[PDB]
Amino acid sequence: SANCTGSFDAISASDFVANINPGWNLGNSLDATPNEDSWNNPTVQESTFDYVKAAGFKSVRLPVTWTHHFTSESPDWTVDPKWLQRVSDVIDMITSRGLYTIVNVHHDSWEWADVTKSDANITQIEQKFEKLWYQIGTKLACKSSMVAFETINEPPCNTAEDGAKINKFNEIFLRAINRAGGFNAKRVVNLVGGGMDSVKTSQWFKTPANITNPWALQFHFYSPYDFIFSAWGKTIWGSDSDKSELDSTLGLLRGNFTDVPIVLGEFDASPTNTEPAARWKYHDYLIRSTKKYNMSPIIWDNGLDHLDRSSGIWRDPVSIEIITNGNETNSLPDSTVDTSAPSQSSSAYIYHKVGTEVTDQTLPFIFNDNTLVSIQDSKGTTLKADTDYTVSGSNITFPASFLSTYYSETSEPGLLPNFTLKFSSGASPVVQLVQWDTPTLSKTSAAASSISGSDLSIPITWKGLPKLATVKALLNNGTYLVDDFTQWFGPFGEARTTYSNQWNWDDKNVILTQATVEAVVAAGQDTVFTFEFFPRVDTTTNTVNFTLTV
Ligand SMILES: *[C@@H]1O[C@H](CO)[C@@H](O[C@@H]2O[C@H](CO)[C@@H](O[C@@H]3O[C@H](CO[C@H]4O[C@H](CO[C@H]5O[C@H](CO)[C@@H](O)[C@H](O)[C@@H]5O)[C@@H](O)[C@H](O[C@H]5O[C@H](CO)[C@@H](O)[C@H](O)[C@@H]5O)[C@@H]4O)[C@@H](O)[C@H](O[C@H]4O[C@H](CO[C@H]5O[C@H](CO)[C@@H](O)[C@H](O)[C@@H]5O)[C@@H](O)[C@H](O)[C@@H]4O[C@H]4O[C@H](CO)[C@@H](O)[C@H](O)[C@@H]4O[C@H]4O[C@H](CO)[C@@H](O)[C@H](O)[C@@H]4O)[C@@H]3O)[C@H](O)[C@H]2NC(C)=O)[C@H](O)[C@H]1NC(C)=O
Ligand SMILES: *[C@@H]1O[C@H](CO)[C@@H](O[C@@H]2O[C@H](CO)[C@@H](O[C@@H]3O[C@H](CO[C@H]4O[C@H](CO)[C@@H](O)[C@H](O)[C@@H]4O)[C@@H](O)[C@H](O[C@H]4O[C@H](CO)[C@@H](O)[C@H](O)[C@@H]4O[C@H]4O[C@H](CO)[C@@H](O)[C@H](O)[C@@H]4O[C@H]4O[C@H](CO)[C@@H](O)[C@H](O)[C@@H]4O)[C@@H]3O)[C@H](O)[C@H]2NC(C)=O)[C@H](O)[C@H]1NC(C)=O
Ligand SMILES: OC[C@H]1O[C@@H](O[C@H]2[C@@H](OC[C@H]3O[C@@H](O[C@H]4[C@H](O)[C@@H](O)[C@H](O)O[C@@H]4CO)[C@H](O)[C@@H](O)[C@@H]3O[C@@H]3O[C@H](CO[C@H]4OC[C@@H](O)[C@H](O)[C@H]4O)[C@@H](O[C@@H]4O[C@H](CO[C@H]5OC[C@@H](O)[C@H](O)[C@H]5O)[C@@H](O)[C@H](O)[C@H]4O)[C@H](O)[C@H]3O)OC[C@@H](O)[C@@H]2O)[C@H](O)[C@@H](O)[C@H]1O
Ligand SMILES: *[C@@H]1O[C@H](CO)[C@@H](O[C@@H]2O[C@H](CO)[C@@H](O[C@@H]3O[C@H](CO)[C@@H](O)[C@H](O)[C@@H]3O)[C@H](O)[C@H]2NC(C)=O)[C@H](O)[C@H]1NC(C)=O
Ligand SMILES: *[C@@H]1O[C@H](CO)[C@@H](O)[C@H](O)[C@H]1NC(C)=O
Ligand SMILES: *[C@@H]1O[C@H](CO)[C@@H](O)[C@H](O)[C@H]1NC(C)=O
Ligand SMILES: *[C@@H]1O[C@H](CO)[C@@H](O)[C@H](O)[C@H]1NC(C)=O
Ligand SMILES: *[C@@H]1O[C@H](CO)[C@@H](O)[C@H](O)[C@H]1NC(C)=O
Ligand SMILES: OC[C@H]1O[C@@H](O)[C@H](O)[C@@H](O)[C@@H]1O
Ligand SMILES: *[C@H]1O[C@H](CO)[C@@H](O)[C@H](O)[C@@H]1O
Ligand SMILES: [Mg+2]
Repeated sequence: SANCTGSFDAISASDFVANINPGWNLGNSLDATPNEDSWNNPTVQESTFDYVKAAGFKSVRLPVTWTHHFTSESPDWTVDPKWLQRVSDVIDMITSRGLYTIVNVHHDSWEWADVTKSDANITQIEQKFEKLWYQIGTKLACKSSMVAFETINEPPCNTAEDGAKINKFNEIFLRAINRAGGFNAKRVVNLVGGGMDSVKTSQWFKTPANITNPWALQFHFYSPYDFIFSAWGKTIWGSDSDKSELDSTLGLLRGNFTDVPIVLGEFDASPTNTEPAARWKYHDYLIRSTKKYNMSPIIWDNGLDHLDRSSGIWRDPVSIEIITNGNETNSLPDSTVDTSAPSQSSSAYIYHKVGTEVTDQTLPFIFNDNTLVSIQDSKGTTLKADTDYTVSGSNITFPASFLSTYYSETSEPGLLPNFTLKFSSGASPVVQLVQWDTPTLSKTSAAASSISGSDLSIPITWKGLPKLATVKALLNNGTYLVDDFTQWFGPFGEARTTYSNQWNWDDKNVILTQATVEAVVAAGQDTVFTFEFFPRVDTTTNTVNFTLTV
């Protein structure tokens, strides 16, 4: 149908997948609802993609939510021509800077295309979905080979019967875009399995019979759930069994798709909620695994996770170096990975409590055969080797005389300068000086029936790192408020609750969600909430209690 005037440099799906490594998501933008500035990001501007290219990414994934841009319903399901034009212009912002693109159908997946809901009209879902990709395929028919199409984001899928419906999603998609013509018959596509989960995909994905597009599989990876989602008090990552769990997940997917190009379309241990040493060990090992199993990774970034689009600053430059220079071996700060350990340490920090003396701090590092070249603080000062710090094996020691030029027994708590360590190769990790103390809350108790309706914001005086580590929740009689099974999760996991589901924080508050409050009212029992902070030196010192009464 569509007729393109120029030429099209055909590329195989293997080469496309090889050429996009690594990618970066334009998250919470064209996927935001109803408009691209409806969530946390402003209107997309082109300089964003300059920062992305400058950082070493070779591609951008471009999630688009179409739900709120239809100007007619059945049977045409016309998409707003201004929206199609906005998607097309932003793709042109990406490609014109030499970056590959992958554009999809995003939150439509659960907003209207959910086949697991008991009332879903599968006929209407299939018809609207065909019409949608016919229109996107028409608008984007003449894009270069650097533009690929992804079926649909994480489609909900619980059973084999649902898995057959996700396969049909891939088939309806291929038929629509080939019918739209232009260059689409030779365009690289990304096909999807249930939830974009490695296991559901392995179980139920079937290659569309007689497919003729060059095609790659895409999945998403947010495992392990406890670390990545900050659930049940998990604040560490890197044991031998954590590594084997991760390598097993990627290898069993590759094992089911031996000769198929595989895109890892989203992953992120976000700097917002995860501990940095565990975060950098996780990203390092994930990148190592994607190279082992020949997968191209694309990091998720919602605008607040990594790149600050208004300044070009990446909030976590160590992860970006790890993801963008995959042929280099990284020296990393060590950290506690033992879930039975009664104390948690991290070499991404130099911690010092208010009211304690200044002492030498030895930080164990994983050198990985790199040597340390230099250390420079965030004011520009290069540290004097063998005076401001000394190296012994994997240890880096900072003498008390040097550390006391940054803090004292009585200095104010908060974030101090950090140290950037330059090694022979690989990422340059960051050690963060934190002067900490036990935080205080404006309220120590409250009646459940007086704070109700909404989330409970409790104003807090942060003393050190302005981040919450987890929240313990115990009923008065000793029963856990939620999730019994955390009794098997060690001193720092027993009775702990989950980020966003149960607890949250902001600049001025710690937060207990409305569902946490309603869970106390239902239990009918006073519940003690122990807010816990970094360093997790033990289970009690660096914590503060709030009691919800009944
Ligand atoms: C936020 O709020 C929370 C909740 O309110 C606060 O946590 C609470 O902190 C307090 C204070 O620290 C804890 O009290 C201590 O608890 C000890 C018993 O704990 C164990 O049992 C309880 C009770 O279980 C009942 O309920 C459960 C429900 O399921 C049932 O299963 C069970 O059958 C019972 O019915 C459990 O709740 C508790 O579990 C917690 O901890 C475990 C880990 O251990 C976790 O896994 C759980 O999730 C849970 O968190 C646990 O199993 C008890 O030993 C202890 O009594 C001693 O200490 C008192 C205080 O001593 C300090 O202060 C003194 C100054 O006055 C100093 O002298 C002292 O050295 C110390 O600094 C003493 O007053 C008391 O006499 C006891 O002293 C004895 O032991 C000391 C230590 O060994 C010695 O120094 C003493 O000399 C003395 O030893 C002598 O006597 C003993 C006994 O006779 C002999 O054994 C010994 O040989 C010797 O002769 C104290 O009561 C409380 O447990 C805890 N609650 C919870 C739910 O966590 C939290 O602090 C707060 N945080 C903040 C920051 O504000
Ligand atoms: C080691 O230590 C050093 C300390 O020396 C650490 O360096 C600091 O790192 C910070 C985090 O990376 C960084 O903070 C950012 O600064 C930006 C401003 O930078 C420029 O100005 C300052 C002077 O003020 C200069 O110093 C600096 O060099 C630059 O010139 C801000 O742009 C950033 O704010 C955004 O992020 C924070 C969270 O990180 C948000 O709270 C904040 O609201 C901003 O995010 C909004 O805006 C973006 C759009 O850009 C949206 O995508 C996002 O959703 C948010 O949107 C809301 O708000 C907008 C309004 O803007 C609205 O449109 C929208 O609807 C939403 O409501 C950020 O604050 C420090 O500058 C940096 N300091 C220095 C000296 O370098 C370093 O991290 C340490 N390293 C490690 C590894 O620990
Ligand atoms: O990590 C994938 C991997 O997980 C294995 O399962 C292990 C993992 O379980 C996570 C789930 O735990 C449930 O709690 C269970 C617990 O697992 C049991 O141990 C215990 O006995 O019972 C507990 C409860 O009875 C939690 O209830 C679940 O919430 C959790 O799954 C995660 O759910 C969140 C949020 O889900 C919401 O919607 C549905 C509903 O279930 C839930 O209540 C709601 O809050 C998901 O967040 C979404 O994440 C996507 C991105 O993730 C996508 O990308 C890659 C795929 O792997 C994902 O499947 C896919 O969803 C994001 O875009 C959305 O915005 C978020 O809403 C998480 O994705 C879910 O992981 O941890 C502990 C262990 O016990 C389990 O064995 C599983 O077996 C593997 O096959 C593999 O899938
Ligand atoms: C292709 O992918 C499938 C789906 O992931 C892989 O099959 C799965 O293999 C794992 C590990 O071999 C099985 O888990 C094990 O199961 C038993 C009880 O279920 C337990 O003793 C073990 O601790 C472990 O959890 C899993 O059940 C199995 N699933 C299915 C449907 O067979 C398969 O291995 C992959 N194929 C290749 C060639 O990589
Ligand atoms: C389901 O969708 C089809 C196609 O739009 C329509 O003909 C049918 O009436 C719908 N079913 C119901 C119960 O609304
Ligand atoms: C695929 O192509 C063959 C022709 O070689 C055709 O006979 C067959 O029906 C097609 N498969 C399906 C599942 O329609
Ligand atoms: C490294 O530090 C630990 C803890 O201080 C110490 O026990 C160990 O002997 C040190 N190792 C070397 C090689 O200096
Ligand atoms: C504690 O109270 C809860 C809620 O009131 C109840 O379900 C549970 O059985 C009680 N357990 C004990 C040990 O008292
Ligand atoms: O926090 C930024 C945004 O995140 C999204 O995941 C939520 O759905 C939005 O409601 C929220 O504004
Ligand atoms: C954190 O934990 C480790 C041991 O796990 C210590 O070496 C460190 O000093 C801190 O207590
Ligand atoms: Mg998402």
